[PDB]
Amino acid sequence: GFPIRLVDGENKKEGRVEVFVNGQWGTICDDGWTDKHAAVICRQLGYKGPARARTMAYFGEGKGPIHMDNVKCTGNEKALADCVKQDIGRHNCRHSEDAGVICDYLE
Repeated sequence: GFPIRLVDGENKKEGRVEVFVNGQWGTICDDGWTDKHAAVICRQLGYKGPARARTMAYFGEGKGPIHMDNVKCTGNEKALADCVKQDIGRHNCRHSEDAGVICDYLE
């Protein structure tokens, strides 16, 4: 699987998604990023409750590589690694489109 962390949230249950790939921490593009993706990230982090996506660098932009461009998740996966990659685009993503989550979303 992939190491994952949430950064720049108000608490440890939310923030911009960073993933560790090819020796570096980097971000995930929000193209196609929905609540199903958020469920999977939050599940991998050990949270069990409802999750919600946050798009367009909601918590702030990341820096360094954008590791993944178009992740396809059913929403049921236990880990980001089990989602499937897609060649749906020429990959023009910028850090202004960095994806995020809120885990155990309340109200």
